[PDB]
Amino acid sequence: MSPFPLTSMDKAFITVLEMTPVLGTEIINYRDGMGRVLAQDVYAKDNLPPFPASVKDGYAVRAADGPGDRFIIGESQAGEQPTQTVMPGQVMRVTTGAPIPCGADAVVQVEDTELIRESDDGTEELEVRILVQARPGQDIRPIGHDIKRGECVLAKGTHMGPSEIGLLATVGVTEVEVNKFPVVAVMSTGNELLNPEDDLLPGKIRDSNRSTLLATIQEHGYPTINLGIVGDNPDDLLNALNEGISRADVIITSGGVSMGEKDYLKQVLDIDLHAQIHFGRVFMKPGLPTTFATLDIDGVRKIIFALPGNPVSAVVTCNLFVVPALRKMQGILDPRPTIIKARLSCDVKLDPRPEYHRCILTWHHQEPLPWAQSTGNQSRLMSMRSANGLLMLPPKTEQYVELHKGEVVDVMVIGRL
Amino acid sequence: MSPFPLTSMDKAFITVLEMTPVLGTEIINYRDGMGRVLAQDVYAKDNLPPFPASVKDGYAVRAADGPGDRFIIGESQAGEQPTQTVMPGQVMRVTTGAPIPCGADAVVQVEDTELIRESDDGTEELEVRILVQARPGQDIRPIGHDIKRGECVLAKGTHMGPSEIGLLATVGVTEVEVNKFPVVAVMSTGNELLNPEDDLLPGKIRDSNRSTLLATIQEHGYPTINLGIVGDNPDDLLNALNEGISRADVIITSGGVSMGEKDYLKQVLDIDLHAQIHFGRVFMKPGLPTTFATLDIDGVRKIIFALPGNPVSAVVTCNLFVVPALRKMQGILDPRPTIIKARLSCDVKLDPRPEYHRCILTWHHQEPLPWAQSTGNQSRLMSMRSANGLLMLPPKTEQYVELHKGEVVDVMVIGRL
Repeated sequence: MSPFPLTSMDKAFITVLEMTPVLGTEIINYRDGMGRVLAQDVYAKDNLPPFPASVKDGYAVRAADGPGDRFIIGESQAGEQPTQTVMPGQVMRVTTGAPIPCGADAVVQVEDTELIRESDDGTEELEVRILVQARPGQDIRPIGHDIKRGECVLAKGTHMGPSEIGLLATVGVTEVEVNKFPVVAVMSTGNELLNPEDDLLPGKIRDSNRSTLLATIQEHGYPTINLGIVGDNPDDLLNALNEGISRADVIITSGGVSMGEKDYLKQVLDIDLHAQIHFGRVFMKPGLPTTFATLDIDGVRKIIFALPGNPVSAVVTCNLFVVPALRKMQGILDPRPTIIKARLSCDVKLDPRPEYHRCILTWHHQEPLPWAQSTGNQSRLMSMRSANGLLMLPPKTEQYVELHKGEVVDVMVIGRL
Repeated sequence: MSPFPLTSMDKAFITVLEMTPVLGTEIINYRDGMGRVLAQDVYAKDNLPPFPASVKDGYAVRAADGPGDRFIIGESQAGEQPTQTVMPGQVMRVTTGAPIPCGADAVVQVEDTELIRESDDGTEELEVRILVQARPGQDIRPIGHDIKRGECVLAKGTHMGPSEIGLLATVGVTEVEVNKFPVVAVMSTGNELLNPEDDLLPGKIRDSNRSTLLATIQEHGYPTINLGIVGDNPDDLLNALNEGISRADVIITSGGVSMGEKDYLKQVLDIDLHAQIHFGRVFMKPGLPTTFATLDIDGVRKIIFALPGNPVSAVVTCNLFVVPALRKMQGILDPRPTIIKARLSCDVKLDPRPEYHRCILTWHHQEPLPWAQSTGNQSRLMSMRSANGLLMLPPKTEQYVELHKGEVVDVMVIGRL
């Protein structure tokens, strides 16, 4: 209760995912579907193609006519239903995607033909030599070849990207049920903090955590609310938390959670807000004082992350705990982060705690594993790259105390790549 | 000119990057910086910390006093400049981040002390035993330890993520010069096309390419304009292109670029728009009829991608050619896509052309390389995942005609992971 027990990193992570709710559903326009999870199955109400369609530029023929010289009776062009029937000894010009006319049963691509006659002005083809024996149905997509009416084309639980949006467009299902996205409120606490826009005053520094955290959350596509800087005292913290609860599904605070003139926050969460603190310390480096609470009001579960004030600790813990919770809330069935294998670019000393650090992942020519280079430790160009990984290093053992350059380690992906 | 020469995939890609311009600059608020590239160096105008700051909860001491019993004359708390001077035999309580008072030269963490006396109500500490010999300056961050006034903290060319936004906040540089993002207009052409919202009519299908392409571009954070469906005829195409040129930096069309009742588009680009077509066919699968043009109007270079109408071809070529061009336009110095190594989940037949296909990348327990599974080829859960990779398979040779399950191949990353 104070000091809260040290919670293992594995227990803390499982606890967050177990206790975090899945948000309810809403209907959206399909164009707004990026990153959403479907909460319904989606069915085709038409065939694709809905008419027999040519695969090629060429001619719709009767296969039974075989090769030979044919009169061209017209053309079938994309977008128009032909009105003519192809009779023996005749063909119709077709383009890719055009409907196959009545009377024809195959398409012969233009490369397997030679033109015999055209109009005097050259605009219309009149007679063509078909050089091959068409196979029945060749170069035609029959009705429903790609999608059948009544086919389920997307399952509930699908996490949508551009191709899924395109598939919704294809089948004309322009309104879909999806899980809501979490609204995430972020505040900072500490009497030393000024806004980024402020000149410094004695004893003060600028608040960076709000900005870093909001940007991290925005990067993942979730709506955010900036609740500003809150004074480190019980009344102001309670008011800010109540605003967060009212306005958002998730409240993130940073600061006020180490031991000292600080645990107003853990105290306010418990005694004033009546929230359930599930852990208040985690055996990790950085991130020791990380706190996770839930609050149930009238059948709704709010989640509260009280992150360390240290700016590095705040951003590491946001990636380890907050992002997976948000993924679960927005309906992603397996909300775990992507963890990949990479080679260390430098030796690193291990701690009794599992340790985490921002890094850059780079592939080197034809080498199969990427290299991971911890940020902050210098070339010019590499010192400029934005972090796309979080090194996840194991606790030291009486055996292994140090990992060396080249050795394969776990890296959580936190940026593109 | 028609048929345009087959351009190699390598030549086509280099051509796009060589001919694509870098957009000009603008000043933005730092909160809007995600994914932007800085067009200025950024300097600190203050020190961090700007005062000597305690690293620990404990006491500010005189090291020369050594261990022993000390009167506590007050407390230094985060955010307030202390007014008292610590004299021999005295200490001041400090919290993490608090300023070190005059007269003290070290901090002793609370764990290396024992309290002797406190006020009758327990609220104020009065006397403490210092159990250790402090080293001079111990557990103090001196002025400028982390950032010095006048230090360049971010270089021009930096592609910003959340930590860079936080660093801007730290140093109070809330307005920054960055490259503009490209505005990308997308249209579809073809007489067979209906809008997603439409019921089918004879001879028609719904347009999916606009949706897929717009979503792909939006995923990368660039503003878009939907120019709708354009009839496959010279006048309407010219008008739509002119609108695109007026409204956007990049125009993407799909359809009207194969050979037949189609190359109104390549013809309109050349004769009516007076654009320079750099290639009109690419030796690739899919994507043969992919066309890239530039148009210089009054010192401004517009870029035009005329992508194939086939919906699969359109999305593959968007990822190979369009996204890297957009990355260059928004100022990214090395706009190449991230290509990783992965193991094939299935045998695949090679083509005389290099071939590309959407896939899913998955890591398997402790195996170092991810597995790549081509989409569309079926488990239930895997058939549901959204594509995060594009398989990049080599042309066949008289030697190698087939690649087998397990073999290591190139995959372009196109989704998170």
